[PDB]
Amino acid sequence: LAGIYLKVKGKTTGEIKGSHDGKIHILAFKNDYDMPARLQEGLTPAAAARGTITLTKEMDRSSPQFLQALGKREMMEEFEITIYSPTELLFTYKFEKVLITHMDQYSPTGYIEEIKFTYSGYSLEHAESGIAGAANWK
Amino acid sequence: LAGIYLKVKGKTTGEIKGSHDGKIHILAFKNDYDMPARLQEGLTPAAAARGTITLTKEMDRSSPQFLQALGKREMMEEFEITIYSPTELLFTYKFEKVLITHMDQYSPTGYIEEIKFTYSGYSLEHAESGIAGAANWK
Amino acid sequence: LAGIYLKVKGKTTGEIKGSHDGKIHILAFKNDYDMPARLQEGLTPAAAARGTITLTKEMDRSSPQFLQALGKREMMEEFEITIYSPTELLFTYKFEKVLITHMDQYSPTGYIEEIKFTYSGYSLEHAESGIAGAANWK
Amino acid sequence: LAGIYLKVKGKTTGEIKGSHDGKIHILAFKNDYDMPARLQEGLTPAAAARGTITLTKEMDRSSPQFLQALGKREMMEEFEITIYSPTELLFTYKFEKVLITHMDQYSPTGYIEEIKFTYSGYSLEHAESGIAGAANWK
Amino acid sequence: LAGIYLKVKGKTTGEIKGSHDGKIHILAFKNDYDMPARLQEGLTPAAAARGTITLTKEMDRSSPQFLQALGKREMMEEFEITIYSPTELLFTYKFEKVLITHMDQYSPTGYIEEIKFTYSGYSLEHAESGIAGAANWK
Amino acid sequence: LAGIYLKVKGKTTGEIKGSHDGKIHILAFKNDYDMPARLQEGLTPAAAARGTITLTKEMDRSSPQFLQALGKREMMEEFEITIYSPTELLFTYKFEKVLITHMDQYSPTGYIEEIKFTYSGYSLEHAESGIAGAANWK
Repeated sequence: LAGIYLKVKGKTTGEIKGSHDGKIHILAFKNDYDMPARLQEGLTPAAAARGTITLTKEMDRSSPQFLQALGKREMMEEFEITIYSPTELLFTYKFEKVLITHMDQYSPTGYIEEIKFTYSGYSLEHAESGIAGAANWK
Repeated sequence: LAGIYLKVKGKTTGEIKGSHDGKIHILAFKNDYDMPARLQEGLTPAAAARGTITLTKEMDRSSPQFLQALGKREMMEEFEITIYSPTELLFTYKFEKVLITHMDQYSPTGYIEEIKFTYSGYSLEHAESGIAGAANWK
Repeated sequence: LAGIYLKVKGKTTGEIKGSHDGKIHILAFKNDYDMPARLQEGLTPAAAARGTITLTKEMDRSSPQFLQALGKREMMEEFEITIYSPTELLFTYKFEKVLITHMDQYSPTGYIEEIKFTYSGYSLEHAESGIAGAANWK
Repeated sequence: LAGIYLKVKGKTTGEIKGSHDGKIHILAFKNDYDMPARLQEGLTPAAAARGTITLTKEMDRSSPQFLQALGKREMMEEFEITIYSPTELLFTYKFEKVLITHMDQYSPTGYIEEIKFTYSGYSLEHAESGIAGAANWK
Repeated sequence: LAGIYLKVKGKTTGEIKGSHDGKIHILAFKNDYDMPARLQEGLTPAAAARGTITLTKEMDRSSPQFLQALGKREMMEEFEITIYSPTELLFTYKFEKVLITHMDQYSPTGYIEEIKFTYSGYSLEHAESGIAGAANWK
Repeated sequence: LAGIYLKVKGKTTGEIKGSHDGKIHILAFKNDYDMPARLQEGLTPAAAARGTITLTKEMDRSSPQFLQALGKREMMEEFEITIYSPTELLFTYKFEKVLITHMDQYSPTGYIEEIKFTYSGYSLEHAESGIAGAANWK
């Protein structure tokens, strides 16, 4: 089925699922990555950069798991986003050193949450072509 | 009946009710929880974090009670939110060390108030599944 | 008649009226009260808090009186808001140490003003039930 | 005729008129007056306060006169706003120590300008009733 | 023909034209002029003030010329805006010591640019009446 | 075909293409260039200035390549934007010392990304006329 799916396992919680077997349906995503134009003398690109990905999802059985990880600073052991479109896989993201840094959960005004994850290493792969990019990986 | 309900008791005021017996009908909620990506050396997660929950409700007989607690820094002894949806219980939140930190009460432009509560320990439980998360609890 | 009414007397000006006899019809109100989560060591709640109430009203014969009080830092000797709804009294607010801190008066774009009052002590009373709250009073 | 009119004379320019004889038709006004809740020890109310009135008007023959006064810091010798409504005079404002502090002139997106005036002394008078207020006057 | 026209010559580039012969059709303008209420002791009005005029225009053959002047800090030798309305000349602006300080060029979302010019001396003249104002001129 | 096209090669990645042969179709662009009015004593125009161009595009096979370059601070060896309109070439931009400084990639709320590039030298050329501008080039 078409759309955005997350495959995630916490370092202490283990596999986090919703109700693409084992994957959580994501309603929307925004990957935001910032690099200053001027690199501080002697500073690594990675330390200068800020990568965050915000996932919007229906509140579900994973919602307690994410909420706990946030407060306990639990790292995600596995974090992979796969995007399907008309049928076929389009994009695969993978992220390393993933920490949850913000959650908002809210009612209608169904129940929705926005979860923001900060990461270090990343990978994006265009499936049809096989072109991939990665930085700060392993 | 479907929707968001609060069960609350003040440490000095005692049980706070409106007109789900003993529970206050809440129109909307937003649970906002922030964790810095970089943890200050020697700082607890809890001290780095900020958890707030904002409740929107019709002004009612509890409105004076909340307004007083706010000005007197009265802690909530009990603070539990239960969310029902089509029929059935979906989610239970519990919060510890609950202090009211902001209120806005206002006319049409019926009478509505937004109440913001800061907390320390929290719990969220997905009812159907029993999956729960908690941090900084007791 | 239904709506929001103010009963106000200045310490030097005396009773301030418009054209609920002696009360000023208010179009809208917003009571905003802020309490920091962390209380500075040795600081009173009252000094940490900020209470303001903003009243929206048609410009009228009281408009010069409020405008003068603002510039002269005249305290309100009496300041009571009463809210009526369908018929019956709903809520009574009373405020102490009331100073006007901001006015905006403006044309259509009838003549309207927004008046912001800062206070110390406050009271809110739910009429039907008699439940009341107050802080920093007398 | 109904609406907002300005009567103004510059200290060096003399009488400033448009095409209520001698008065400039104003499209809109906003009188904004701010008083800090806490008065700095030994500070006059007037020095703590900020009064500004913003007038919106069609660009006209007075537009060069206001634009020049702004750049030359020319004080207004006379500055009176009169407001007429259905027929009859409603309100009279008078301002002292009037300096122009901001102009924006702009095309359709007819030709319009917003002019912001800072003042010290002020007066507002409700015509029908004769109730007046003033502060920091002469 | 009605509207806003610019006559401009760069100090090094010479005359800058588009496709009112020799004048560039401007879609919109905003002249923004700021004067602080308090003049720093010993500071000229001109140094305290900030005058900027923002011109919105279709991208055209002048677009490279303005873009270059911006990066090279080239002063405009001539800068005159004339505004025609129903037929007849309404207003003439002239500006001295004109430097381009910001450009945004952008696609539909035809090709449009917003160009912001900072100036020192200025003049505005109401044509029908001949009333003029100027400050900081020559 | 009409619209905005990018021709780009990374210094390490080589040619970056999508699915105007070899050019990437761009949905929208915004070239933003800022020059302070006051040039710091002894500072070059280039160091005072900030030039950025933001490109909006469908996520595609180039998306991994741009995302990697961003994190690795890879400079673009070639960066040329060409704009076609009704049929014919309108504008050519060229940029030097191009670094990617920000990306946002996001879902519908197809898959879209906004990519912000900072540059030093630039050129813009109006094709029909041949008028060109450039600063800080080679």
